[PDB]
Amino acid sequence: SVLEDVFSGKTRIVICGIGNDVRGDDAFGVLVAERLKELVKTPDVLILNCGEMPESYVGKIAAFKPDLVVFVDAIHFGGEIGEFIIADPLKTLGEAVSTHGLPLRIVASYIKEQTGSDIVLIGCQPGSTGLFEEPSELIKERAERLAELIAEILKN
Repeated sequence: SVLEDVFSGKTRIVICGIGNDVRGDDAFGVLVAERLKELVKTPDVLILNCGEMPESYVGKIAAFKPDLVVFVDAIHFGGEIGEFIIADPLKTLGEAVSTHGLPLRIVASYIKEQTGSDIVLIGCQPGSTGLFEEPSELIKERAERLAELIAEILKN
């Protein structure tokens, strides 16, 4: 799978879940991170719940000496709800996108400069991001599915 390719050759891995667990389908990334914490025990892998502030974890990420850093987030990319995307968060997208807060590109560029790590973003298309909403059943299922796919790669 393309996922497997992402992880291939990479020994030390940091997986960073981004999201908000009370903002409907925006819970996606934190759901993934929390589920991975239950499924992955190896000393070569660090799982972080970054909430909405991955920039606050750059120190700890760099100190882990990663080969690969994987950000996991709900991403609006015009897909069907629940659809996955694998993207390069270092890439400059231009004016067609506007950036909420500190863009992930800046975070990822700093981490890669500091460590030499590859960086990847795995996104899932959300369908509803209302404040004080539970995630949809579909997004919960997609988070559980991605955590399983990643754990089966990592255990392996």
